[PDB]
Amino acid sequence: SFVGLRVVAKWSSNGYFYSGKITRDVGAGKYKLLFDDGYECDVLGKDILLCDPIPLDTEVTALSEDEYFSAGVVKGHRKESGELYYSIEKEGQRKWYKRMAVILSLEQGNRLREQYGLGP
Ligand SMILES: CCN1CCN(C(=O)c2ccc(Cn3nc(C)cc3C)cc2)CC1
Repeated sequence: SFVGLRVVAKWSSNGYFYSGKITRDVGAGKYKLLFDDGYECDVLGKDILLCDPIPLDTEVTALSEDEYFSAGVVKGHRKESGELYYSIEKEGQRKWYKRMAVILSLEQGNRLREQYGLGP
């Protein structure tokens, strides 16, 4: 019933949460995730945020094309040809970022667990 849903889920290697989809309930409190960057991983429910999109006014981390990142705040959403863009405000200035360029630090993801988390 969670299969096919979009999530933002913790990748254990760096502790950031990345965009992906639940592809399977694999039991033992874990789901098979397909991350948008092509990584298939089994992830604990407690590490999966069922938010699609990440809400307005959330503090997030956004990547540029050259892999530079910094914190910002979600100030908008836009759908184009089935794809989602986020308007992220950094130092008072906004740019549009594709879904998979918006990630959460461990602290930023932790903040959404109570409302959007799976498992416990
Ligand atoms: C979801 C799976 N996918 C898998 C591919 N990814 C990476 O190989 C990856 C690993 C480390 C970094 C560097 N970084 N960036 C931040 C921020 C924090 C840290 C330590 C960057 C990228 C990204 C994640």
